[PDB]
Amino acid sequence: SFELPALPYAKDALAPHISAETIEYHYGKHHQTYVTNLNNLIKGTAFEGKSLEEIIRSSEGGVFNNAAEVWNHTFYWNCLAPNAGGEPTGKVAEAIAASFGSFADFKAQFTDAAIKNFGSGWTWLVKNSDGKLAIVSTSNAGTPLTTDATPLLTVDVWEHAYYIDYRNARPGYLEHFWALVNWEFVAKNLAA
Amino acid sequence: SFELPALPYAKDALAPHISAETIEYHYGKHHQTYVTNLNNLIKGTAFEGKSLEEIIRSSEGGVFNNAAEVWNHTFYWNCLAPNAGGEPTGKVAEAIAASFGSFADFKAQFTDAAIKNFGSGWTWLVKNSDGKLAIVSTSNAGTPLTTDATPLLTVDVWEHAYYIDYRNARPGYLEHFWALVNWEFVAKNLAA
Ligand SMILES: [Fe+2]
Ligand SMILES: [Fe+2]
Ligand SMILES: [O]
Ligand SMILES: [O]
Repeated sequence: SFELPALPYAKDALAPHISAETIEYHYGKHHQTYVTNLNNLIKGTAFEGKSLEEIIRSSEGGVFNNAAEVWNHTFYWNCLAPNAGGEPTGKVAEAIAASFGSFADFKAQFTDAAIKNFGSGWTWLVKNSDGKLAIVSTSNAGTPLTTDATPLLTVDVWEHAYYIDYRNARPGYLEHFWALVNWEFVAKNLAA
Repeated sequence: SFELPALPYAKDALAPHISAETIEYHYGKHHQTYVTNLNNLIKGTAFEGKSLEEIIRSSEGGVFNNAAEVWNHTFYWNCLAPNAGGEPTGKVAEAIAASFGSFADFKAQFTDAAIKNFGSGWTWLVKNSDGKLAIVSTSNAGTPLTTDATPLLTVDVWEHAYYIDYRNARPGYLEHFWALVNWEFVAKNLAA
């Protein structure tokens, strides 16, 4: 069965940008529950033995929602880090400048997309199959994995991701997200 | 321009079932923001002169999302009250018993639907135009007003409705919702 991968840092490592309490609920309750529900829903089914990505690309309904959310959250935790944030360098910086005009342009576009992604969902930096970077949003458990675009960076805009720390101020959460971005992970994703 | 209608009670009236803090944010920030955003989108447009309902039934995208949420929240506050809850009497009791067998069955079914509603949204008791009652769930700003059916009761299951008080425990929030239901309002809705 699928297991909840260990958080890449201590539960308080993202403070004050994302609190230890947010981590305890978001990781320990929400993410854990998606793992448990996924395992239960796939027992005895043709989805047993399949990778998480394989399930995401071949499922609908509850199986999809849980599988995609498991993957999305693991991806999200890796997108964040202590002692990180700031501006990317190298190939990531160059690709962002080429695709959006500048890092500042990208940051504003990503922020705007995330803030205006209505309801629950995720906002993504992806590499489209044309080789160009783009910002796309998804609803609920939706993920670029069901397309031919490669996810590079994401922000969870489900209210549970930020409500403890920012209440209604999703834009405040976005401001603090930038202080946490793990560009090393983004660079790995782009290089792949 | 649209005004945020006054809350039917002070912000502590629903406590401890829904906290004063929740109401301060939910009414004073979320509901207010929907009003502000709606006004900004419709100013100087052909949506001026239209009632809230007329906008909801003739719009899409941002105009729709904001107009529907303004209406949904006003309806929600009217569905809740101090010194209420328990079970309906008279016409409402009769109608629910006729359509669901018993109030207890209705209560279980409504609760189940509300807990299963994935992501942000609303769960409703409606009266169809042939008089049948039904439980329906909607996503995000979705509302029975865009259908033929008449809303009788709703619960908001956006995480902002409960996260301060219940965190991830949406079922706890639902339990406490029942302690607040304003059956007088439900009766008005049914009698219209
Ligand atoms: Fe999440
Ligand atoms: Fe709400
Ligand atoms: O999420
Ligand atoms: O909401």
